[PDB]
Amino acid sequence: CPVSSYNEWDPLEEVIVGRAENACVPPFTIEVKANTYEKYWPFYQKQGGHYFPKDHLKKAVAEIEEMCNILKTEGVTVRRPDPIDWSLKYKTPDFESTGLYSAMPRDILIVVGNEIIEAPMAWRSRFFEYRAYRSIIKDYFHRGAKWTTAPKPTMADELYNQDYPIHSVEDRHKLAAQGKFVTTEFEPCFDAADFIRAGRDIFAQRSQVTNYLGIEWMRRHLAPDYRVHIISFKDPNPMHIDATFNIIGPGIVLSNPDRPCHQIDLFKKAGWTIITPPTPIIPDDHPLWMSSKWLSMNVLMLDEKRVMVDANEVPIQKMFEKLGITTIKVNIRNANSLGGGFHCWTCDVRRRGTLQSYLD
Amino acid sequence: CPVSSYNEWDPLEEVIVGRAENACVPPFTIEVKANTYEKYWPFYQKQGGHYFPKDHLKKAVAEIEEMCNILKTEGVTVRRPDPIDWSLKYKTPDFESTGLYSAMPRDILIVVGNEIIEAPMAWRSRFFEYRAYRSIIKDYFHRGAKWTTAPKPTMADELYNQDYPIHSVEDRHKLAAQGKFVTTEFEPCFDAADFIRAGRDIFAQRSQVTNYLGIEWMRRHLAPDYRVHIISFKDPNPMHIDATFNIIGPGIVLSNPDRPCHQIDLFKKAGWTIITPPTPIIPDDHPLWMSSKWLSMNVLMLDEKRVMVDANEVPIQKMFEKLGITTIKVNIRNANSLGGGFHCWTCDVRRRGTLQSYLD
Ligand SMILES: NCCC[C@H](N)C(=O)O
Ligand SMILES: NCCC[C@H](N)C(=O)O
Repeated sequence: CPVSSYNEWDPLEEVIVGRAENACVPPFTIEVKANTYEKYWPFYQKQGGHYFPKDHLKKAVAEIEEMCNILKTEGVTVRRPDPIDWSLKYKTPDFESTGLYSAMPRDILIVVGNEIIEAPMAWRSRFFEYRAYRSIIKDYFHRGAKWTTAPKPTMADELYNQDYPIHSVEDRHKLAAQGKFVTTEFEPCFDAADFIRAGRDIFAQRSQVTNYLGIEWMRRHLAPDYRVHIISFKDPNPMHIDATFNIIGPGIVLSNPDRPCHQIDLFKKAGWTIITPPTPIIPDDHPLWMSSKWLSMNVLMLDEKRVMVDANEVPIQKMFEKLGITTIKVNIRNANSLGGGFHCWTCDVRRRGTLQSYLD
Repeated sequence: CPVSSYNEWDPLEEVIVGRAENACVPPFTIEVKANTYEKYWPFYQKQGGHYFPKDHLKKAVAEIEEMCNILKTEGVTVRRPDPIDWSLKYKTPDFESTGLYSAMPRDILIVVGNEIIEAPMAWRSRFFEYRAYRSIIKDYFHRGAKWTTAPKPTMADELYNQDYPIHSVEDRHKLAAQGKFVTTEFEPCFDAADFIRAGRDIFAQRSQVTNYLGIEWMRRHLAPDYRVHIISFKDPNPMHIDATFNIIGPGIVLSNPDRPCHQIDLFKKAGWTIITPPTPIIPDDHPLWMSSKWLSMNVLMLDEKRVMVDANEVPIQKMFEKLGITTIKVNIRNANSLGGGFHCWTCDVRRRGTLQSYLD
């Protein structure tokens, strides 16, 4: 029973850590543009289809190897996806594209109990991302784990709102209020990272890459054992929930101050502790091609009292320290450029613990 | 609850009927050759990648339209997959290929209860076959049905036994005895048609296209409600179980005389009636590019006492008649060339009845 994880904090025993090797800038299509800050449009317009700066990828490779060494020191078993050239151009009857990377296991795999679920994805450059993880998954399957792949979309034009006000407009907030984004409700789609686990309750967010059909598929597939709840936040470009509402312990959650939750009272009434982390201190001159500066709260909990946190983000380190949580500081400044922090770069396969309810 | 079918005989209410339109001869790769009679090798060697003879496809289209008219007359609701050009060449990071058709819903979709399952397939030319059925499936999903897609294989060389004694050898029987075929155990794969339902018990056959990993995935995915049993027969080229062991009623099964079951005693001890149909009378000059002459026993039961059977196969018609089963004769002689009879050309979506056990 190699696979067994019901939440984000029980004592970690096995984890899959991503790879930065051969990452490629995704073609600048509608869904990618919806996620990109105006500042990087030229980079994407010129680099689409080529490898991310190799000098930079080399630094990220180094940081993640060290992170892996630390995990092993901390008693965690580490597995890595297979190396793959993401520049290969593929063609389905609906579209053609080059790949992205297998840097973020959290984006595609989610473990609910003894079951590993491969998300369908919503980006065309991530259609074949599951190929890097099949060697690991088949091993767990041979060893008794359940394996599920949610329905893979066609990703035909109908899935994308071709006339989304990407170009800048902020009334994206308005559509966002209407539960309307760059992805339509044409067919199910989602990134596993829009779901965050708390035992019998999983919280999901309708985002640029996760539609209501995708959430309904998960809800229906996991009921009656698990309840999937939908929550929303003040965010004009949501993609993944772990740099917005990161659950760090039974009844403790880190809530991004810039992205308040519309349903925060559900949690206050449950007697949950909502901690708002201090601001990130990452330099504005450092490239973050795929995300915001909020990767600082994208921590990974080794256990309730041990958190893997960025070495450079001292303010948040002190925050955990005043709470009695031992900080294990690792530097992943360059890996951050690919789009994620510790929680994004990993997928907890096995955590010592049982299925419980924390919402009462 | 549009979807609800636990077996092959309860009163039929809704069915998906395949399309012959734009069917293409599949590229002559190892797995295709393993299924092709020496007699048609030249046809495949010359026609690979092109449409099957259009004059012939036109006759099949006619026969299936009539079959659909009859089903509507018999009170059955008919749904059809979307028309698609199967000649489009696609490319995954593992291989490149042209498609086949969406003529056989039974090959790719199987209904277990309120859940529709899309098989992964094992042939490269059938990788994207699910695209023709997504419009129908999403409708059922919106209407409350469960939807599952088994893990889609990579279909890389490792899945095929490159040195299979296809060329003719018959010791295929020997490997067949060893549970060894053209598909390895590299990753899960299967055609839904290798499974045949009897309520709480589903029987599966390890075949050229269905491996043990594929069967184990199904067994594990459906337990504990359903028990998936593996059975074998004397067959040097198994692909699909419905022209070998077609279950026609609670405890009644048609067993192909040329393909005896190694576990027939399991059924005799259960008090099941094993009927061996008389030989097919289809002319040897008629082309059957994808199967044997045994399509005659590939009947579809409208209910326990009503069977849709081929108009030309009088011997088997008399057989059902002596058993008190009303024969609804339809001619599908040209549709047979594509590879299947009534059971292959349909997928029972809803049958009036409940989940029961028939093995005691
Ligand atoms: N993998 C998590 C990324 C979180 C979010 N897209 C952000 O920019 O904060
Ligand atoms: N779709 C059922 C085909 C059955 C088998 N391959 C045969 O040739 O009899």
